[PDB]
Amino acid sequence: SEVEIKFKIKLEDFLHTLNTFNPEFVRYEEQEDVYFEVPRPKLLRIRGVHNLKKYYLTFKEILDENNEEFYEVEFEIGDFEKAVEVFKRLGFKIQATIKKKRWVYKLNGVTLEVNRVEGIGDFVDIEVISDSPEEAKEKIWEVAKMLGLKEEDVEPRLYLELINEL
Amino acid sequence: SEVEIKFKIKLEDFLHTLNTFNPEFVRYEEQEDVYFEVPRPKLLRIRGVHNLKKYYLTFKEILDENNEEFYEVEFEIGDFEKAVEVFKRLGFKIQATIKKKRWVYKLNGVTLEVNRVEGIGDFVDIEVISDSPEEAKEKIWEVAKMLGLKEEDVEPRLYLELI
Ligand SMILES: [Pt+2]
Repeated sequence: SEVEIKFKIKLEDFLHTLNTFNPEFVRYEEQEDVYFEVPRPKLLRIRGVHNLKKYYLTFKEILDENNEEFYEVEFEIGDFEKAVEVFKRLGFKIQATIKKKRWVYKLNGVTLEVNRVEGIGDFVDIEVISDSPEEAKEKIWEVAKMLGLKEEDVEPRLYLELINEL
Repeated sequence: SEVEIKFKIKLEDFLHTLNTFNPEFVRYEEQEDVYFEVPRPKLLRIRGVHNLKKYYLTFKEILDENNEEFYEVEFEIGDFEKAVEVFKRLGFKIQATIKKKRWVYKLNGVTLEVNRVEGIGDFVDIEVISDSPEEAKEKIWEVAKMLGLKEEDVEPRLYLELI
């Protein structure tokens, strides 16, 4: 039960704003995400993290039209390419491939995921893992307003949707 | 690129017989294999090796008529139950759960997998990873004859079918 809101940013401006509140740095990932076509509201992707030599298989159910609410199951895998192969051979089509750099920062009960996404742009995802969407969204909006972010900065589309449109 | 012949055995007899030839030891595995329904000639399972705390996803494609040649793609996964959950949520159906105890050896350039399969019986798989079915099939039969295994011992049906 992830609650999440995504904001368009200019990474440069935003890293000043962020250093001002100087949050805890968690981790850095150079990610390659391969999405496979599945009926909505499902998502299926294999992620490779080049810099860490880690790989993941992720399944999500999108739980609302906003794309702010997700059920997720994920686990590590030993081999990126073999997983992609298996799914191809199972007759799944590759819907999109997405490259991005991501810095994860933490505050009290909130995660900030600063994303630089090849061919699309820069975004911050403000996330809370909660069993209560309303309270979660309030925390996220408090953080966003603290960082000078507006409703007009909200990106409602999935990166998958943005790459396909782009 | 895998060639594999499966034989019915009695576990202890075969192990005694096998040991007279000084096989190399590899490992012992307590396995649980969950098969999902996929179309022919494919196989898809998630394997849990409880005693080693290792979990795998294994895809296989049967390349011949007698279930003896397979193209296999497999890799480790970090969570057995989550992998089962993902495949269920993608709409795959569990076809069977197979629990077995397995003793792995290498002998004369083949691999032997001695299995006690729960609710089914004991078998040995003799296999070589190679790109030459006819030659690999003869190298297996060489070892198999030597271990006293005959044509009537051969089990051509998959554990999945044998339920
Ligand atoms: Pt021999």
